[PDB]
Amino acid sequence: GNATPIPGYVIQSSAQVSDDSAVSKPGFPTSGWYPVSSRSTVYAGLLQNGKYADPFYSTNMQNVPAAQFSVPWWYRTDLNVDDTSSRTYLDFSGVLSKADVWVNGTKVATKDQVNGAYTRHDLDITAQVHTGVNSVAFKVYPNDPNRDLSMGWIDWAQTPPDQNMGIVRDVLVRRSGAVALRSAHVIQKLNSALDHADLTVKADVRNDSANAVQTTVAGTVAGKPISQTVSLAAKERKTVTFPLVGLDRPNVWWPAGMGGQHRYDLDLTASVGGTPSDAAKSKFGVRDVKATLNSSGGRQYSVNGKPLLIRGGGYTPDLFLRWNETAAADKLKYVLNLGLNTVRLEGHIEPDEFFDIADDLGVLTMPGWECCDKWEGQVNGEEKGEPWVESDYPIAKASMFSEAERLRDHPSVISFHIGSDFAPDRRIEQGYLDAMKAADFLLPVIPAASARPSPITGASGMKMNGPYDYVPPVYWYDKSQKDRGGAWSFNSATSAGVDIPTMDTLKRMMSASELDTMWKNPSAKQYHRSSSDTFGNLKLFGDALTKRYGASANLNDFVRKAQLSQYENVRAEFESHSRNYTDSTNPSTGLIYWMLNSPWTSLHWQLFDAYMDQNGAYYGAKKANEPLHIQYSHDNRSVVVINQTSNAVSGLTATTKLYNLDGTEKYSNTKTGLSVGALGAKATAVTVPAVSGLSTTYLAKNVLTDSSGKEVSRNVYWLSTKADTLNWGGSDWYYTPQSAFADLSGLNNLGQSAVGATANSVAGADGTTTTTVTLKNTSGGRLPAFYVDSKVVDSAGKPVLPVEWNDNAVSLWPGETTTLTAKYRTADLKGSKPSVRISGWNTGTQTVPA
Ligand SMILES: N[C@H]1[C@H](Oc2ccc([N+](=O)[O-])cc2)O[C@H](CO)[C@@H](O)[C@@H]1O
Repeated sequence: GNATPIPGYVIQSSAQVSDDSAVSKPGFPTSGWYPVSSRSTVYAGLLQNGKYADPFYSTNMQNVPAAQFSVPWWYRTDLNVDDTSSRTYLDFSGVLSKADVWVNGTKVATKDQVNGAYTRHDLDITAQVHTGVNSVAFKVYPNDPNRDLSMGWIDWAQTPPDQNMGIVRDVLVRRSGAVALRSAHVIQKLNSALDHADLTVKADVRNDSANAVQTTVAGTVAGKPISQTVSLAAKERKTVTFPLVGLDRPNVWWPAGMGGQHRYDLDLTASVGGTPSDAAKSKFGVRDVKATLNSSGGRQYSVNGKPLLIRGGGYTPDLFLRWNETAAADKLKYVLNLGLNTVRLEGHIEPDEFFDIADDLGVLTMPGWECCDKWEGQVNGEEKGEPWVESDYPIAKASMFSEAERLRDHPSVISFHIGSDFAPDRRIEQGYLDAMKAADFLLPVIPAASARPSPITGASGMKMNGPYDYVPPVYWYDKSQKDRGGAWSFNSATSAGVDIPTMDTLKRMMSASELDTMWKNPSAKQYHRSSSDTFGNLKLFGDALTKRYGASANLNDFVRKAQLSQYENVRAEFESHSRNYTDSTNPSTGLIYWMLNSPWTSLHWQLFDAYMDQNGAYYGAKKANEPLHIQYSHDNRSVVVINQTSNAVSGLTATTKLYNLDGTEKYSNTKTGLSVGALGAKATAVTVPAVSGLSTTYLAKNVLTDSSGKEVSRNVYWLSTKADTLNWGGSDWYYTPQSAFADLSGLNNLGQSAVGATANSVAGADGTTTTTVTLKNTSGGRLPAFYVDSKVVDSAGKPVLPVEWNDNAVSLWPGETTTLTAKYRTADLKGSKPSVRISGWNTGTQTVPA
C-alpha cells in the first residue's frame, strides 16, 4: 500500500547523452547535472541552481537561450529497493510534452504512450526492479503548446524559454502484492431536503500476478464498514461496486459563508490470502451542484439547491509552474479576503492539493481546457493550435478521463469546461462525454466560455464579448449592446485591462528607465504586459488616465491615479453584475474577472500581484464583494443594497451624502427600514437626483448601518458632472472607445487633510499575528481624509506579505475613527518588529510602530 513521491531528480540536456540506455543504469555518472526538486520544469530547475537571473525582473527572461530547449532533457533518480517481494509501479502525470521511461537500462514506455500533460500512467516495473540501488530516468521531449495537448500561456504573459517542458506533478513509487487497488471513489447523491445521502463506493482491483486470486476490498466510507470479495484471473482488472450505503443527517459541504466545508473519508484495503495487498485513502464531499440555462439563456449555477451569482477571477499558476503548497493556500485565502466565491482555471489544471485547499476553504472551482492552442486546434480555424490527427484523439480522451478521475470527489468543483473559445466538434465532444461517464464524473459540462454551442451538450449560456482593455465604469452597466460585455448573461472572462501594481512591486519587476517610460509614454511596449501585439502596451489605459484624471506630473502621480482608476473600474465591474443578478430579464449569472492573479510580475489582468501585494484593483474588488454592501449605480444614480450572506436582513439604514471637494455637503438622504433577501438579493434605497452646484469632480459617501446602528458598509465614489460616454460603433472585440470622458481631475487639487494613527500587534499561538490600526481624521476643517492605504511593513519599510485586512483604502470625514485589522504569519516578519505605513491621497505618508 506504499505510494512515495520521488523527492527530486538530477537533470541535463540530451545533447550530453549519446546512449539513452546508459542513463538509467545504476552507477551512471551525472557530474554537472542539475539537482531539482519534484514538480520542476527544466527552466524552473535551472533557476533553482543559479543558472539565469530572476525572470520576474526587467527583460531577464529574454537573455535565456531557448534553443537548448528544442531537444529532450533527462530527469534521473536512484531508488533504493530493500525487498522485491512487493510489485513496483510508477504512477504519474504532468509530463510536458511526452517522455520515454527507462528503468535499469530497459525502456519501459515510449513518448508515443507517455504523451500529454494530463494523462496518467501506471507502469508496472516489477520485471526491471532488483534489490538495492535502482535507477529511473525520463527523457522528456520539448513542449510546443500549439502541437501538444499540454499547457501554453495564450496572451497572459511572455513565453517561458523552455515552454514548461518537464514533470510538473509527482511521480509516485507504488508497492503492492498481487493485487493493485486503483481509482477508488464515492458516488454521492443527496435528497433535496439535504438531510439524507446515498453513497455508492466503487473501486478497481487489478491482478498483476501470474495466478488467479480472490481479493477482498474492505474498509470504511464516512465511518461505515464495507467489504466485497471478488475473483480475478491473472492480469484481470475489475470495477468493484459496493452495495448502497445510506447516510443520515450528512455533514453537507457548503461554499464559504453558507455553512461548513466537511469532507468525509474513504479508506480501503485490497487483501489477498488474508494479507493486505494494496491500500488507498481519499476524501469526498456531500454536495449537490447544478448549472442550467435560465429562460433568458444564461448559465445559472446552484449549490445544494441555492442559486448563486458566480463572482470570481481567472486563476493561473506560476509561469514556470513552480509548485508550493503554502503559496496555493495563500492564493485561495486571498479569494475569500476579496469576498469572491469562485476561481476559473482556463487549462493549467493544478495538482490535487490545490483542490484539497479549495475544498477546505469553500472556494468553488471552474476547471476546463484552454483556448488558442492544440486543445481547440481541430475547431478554431486560423487561430494558433494545429489540426488534429488520429493519434491526438485517444490522448485528449485519456486526458479527460484522467482529469475526471482526479476531480470527481472534490466538492469545490462545480463544472468542467470542455471548450473555451470554440466548443468541441461532435467527435471530440463525444470522447469527452464518454471519458467523463467512465470516470463517474457527474458535474455540469459547459461546452464553451464563449456563446458558442457544441453539437451534443448545446448552448453554453456564457459569453466572451470582451472587453480586455480600458472601458469607463458605466460600460459595465450596459444591457443594450448584445455583442458587448455588460452585466447580463455569464461573463466568463472580462476586465478593463491594465492593473499597475503597487510601487513596492513595480520597483522589484522593472528598472528605473522602464518605469520612466511607463508614465511618460504609455504607448511604448512593456515586456511585463503581454507577448500579444494587441496587449503589448498601455496606450488605451494611459490615454484614459490622462483624459479622466489629468496628465501625470511624474511616476508617483501616474501610479496613484492608476490605483484610483483600477479601484473605480473593478468596483463598478463587480457591482453592476451583483445588481443585475436579480433582473427579471437577461440577469447577470456570473462574472469571472480577467484575471485573479498573474503567472508572473505583470502590468495587467490581476487583482493581487506575483508577490501577493494588494493595490487599487484588489481593494476595489474587495469593496464590491463585501457581504452586506452599499453601492452607487453609474448608469442611473440608484443607491443599491446587496446582501451576499445566507440570511435575509432587516431594519437596515442606507445613508447617501454628496460633497463638493471643498467639503460642502450638497445632498443628504436617509432611508431607514430596508429589508434584503439572502444570497445576492438587492434593495433600492434611493435614486440620487441631479443636484445643482456640485464641483466638476465631487464625492458620494454611501453608508449602510444595521438595526443595532453598527456601520456595516461604507462606499465612497469620486464622481464627475461630466459623463463618460461610449462610441459603441468604434467597438472592437477587446474594448469600446469613448466618445467623451468624465472629468475627475478635480482630485488633483483636493486640499490636504490629516490622520490620525495608532497600531498594536498580538502574536497568536496559531503562528499568526494580528495588527490592529486605529485611524482618525484629525484635521480641523471640512475635508475628508480620502483613500487612506495602510500596509504592514517591517523595520526597513518593506511590505509583509501575504496579508489579510478586514478593510482598507478607507475614507474618513473629520472626527471619524476606524479600527482596522491585518492578519499574517509571524514568521513572514522575519524577526522584525511590525510597523504600519499609512498613505492617503490627500494625507501624505507616515509610518507608526505596531
Ligand atoms: N479565452 C481567452 C479569451 O478568448 C476570447 C475569445 C474571443 C473573444 N471574442 O470573440 O470577443 C474574446 C475572448 O481571450 C482573452 C483575451 O485575449 C484570453 O486571455 C483568454 O485566455
